[PDB]
Amino acid sequence: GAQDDVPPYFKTEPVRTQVRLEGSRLVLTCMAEGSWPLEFKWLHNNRELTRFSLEYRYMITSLDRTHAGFYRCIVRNRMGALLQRQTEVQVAYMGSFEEGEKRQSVNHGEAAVIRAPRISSFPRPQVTWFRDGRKIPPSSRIAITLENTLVILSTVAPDAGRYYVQAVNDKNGDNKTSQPITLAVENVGGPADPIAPTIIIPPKNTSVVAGTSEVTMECVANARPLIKLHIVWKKDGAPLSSGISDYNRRLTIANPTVSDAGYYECEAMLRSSSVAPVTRGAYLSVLEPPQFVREPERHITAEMEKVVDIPCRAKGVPPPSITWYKDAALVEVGKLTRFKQRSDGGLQISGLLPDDTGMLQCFAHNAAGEAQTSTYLAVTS
Ligand SMILES: *[C@@H]1O[C@H](CO[C@@H]2O[C@@H](C)[C@@H](O)[C@@H](O)[C@@H]2O)[C@@H](O[C@@H]2O[C@H](CO)[C@@H](O)[C@H](O)[C@H]2NC(C)=O)[C@H](O)[C@H]1NC(C)=O
Ligand SMILES: *[C@@H]1O[C@H](CO)[C@@H](O)[C@H](O)[C@H]1NC(C)=O
Repeated sequence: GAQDDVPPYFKTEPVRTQVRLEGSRLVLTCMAEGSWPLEFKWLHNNRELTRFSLEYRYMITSLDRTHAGFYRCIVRNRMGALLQRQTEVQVAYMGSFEEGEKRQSVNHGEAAVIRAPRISSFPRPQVTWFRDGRKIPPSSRIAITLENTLVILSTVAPDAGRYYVQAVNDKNGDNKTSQPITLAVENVGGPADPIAPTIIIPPKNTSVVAGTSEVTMECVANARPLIKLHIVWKKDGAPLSSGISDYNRRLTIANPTVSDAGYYECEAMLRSSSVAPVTRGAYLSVLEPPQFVREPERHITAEMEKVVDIPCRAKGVPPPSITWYKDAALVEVGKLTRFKQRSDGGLQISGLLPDDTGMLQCFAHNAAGEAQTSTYLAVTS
């Protein structure tokens, strides 16, 4: 036949996540190819936003937090339709510190744990601790946790005054200062007797998606005298001699994969001492986004009234769920329908009608991501 019948496809897929500034102009794109004319239609959180249009771009003139969320387009032409992989638009912003001043106490020789003041913001801001206008960096006796929690180890009388933070939003440059947390050190000035080692900030069960550059476990401990305090990290019972930083309070695993998943434990102990060591540990879980193992031929031809199977096999951690679309419409695979979904993921269509012709598209989804693959089904006479 004289006319072109190249079905729609995506030249490129959109980013999974993108942070954009409040009030900026946002231009989402459907980078689709296929025989002309191609029409485009947009979804926001799976609710229709626009009607089919020749325009492949969706433009938001000024972006606010209401317009955040998931976007995906549907593209069609004479052949059929495809559903795009969605992108999450995240609107950067920052408010102001609203909690107000706080008062906190700690006993001599114990550690003061001061959570950082909460501020509404995206992304999470860069937090710096201050006291008396001077920055408070990590040291032998001062820890700062992955959550910007200040931990003052083996507190003494001078460790008392007003502590506050500075928050900087690296996307919009905003710079705000919190209300102080006032710290009191009590029962000051006894004999500086030794205090047995305790773990104040224990390892957290941690998840990370493969492809992430780094994952960190954290363990903050207290003892008196601090100079004798020693932190040892263990994987599978054997001490780790690499990847440790930040006064032994951190363990870094570079480019983690499932091989690095398992139980990591932290042991706090005192050198030249008879005191018992204390151990706390957690599980590192590594997720893998869906990857196709088998994708269908881009074209499948089957005879009318016959049966056809369309393969779709994907791997992932956790094992991904599989969803079928016919021209961007969810396929209903309930009984009393000609459509059955295989255990290996494949879609089986029986009693083929000529209307079954068109794009069949398969999504593999899990918490770590989504992948899509498709084929043109032609039902011949
Ligand atoms: C941290 O999580 C574990 C369980 O996590 C799962 O099991 C691991 C073996 C590993 O497969 C991880 O990737 C999993 O996500 C919690 O362990 C449970 O602890 C309770 C008692 O507290 C016990 O009765 C259950 O049997 C445990 N469950 C399992 C599956 O082992 C552990 O408590 C978590 N630690 C936290 C939240 O601090
Ligand atoms: C935030 O503002 C204060 C006051 O102008 C300034 O001293 C500080 O350096 C700023 N922080 C950053 C990260 O720019």
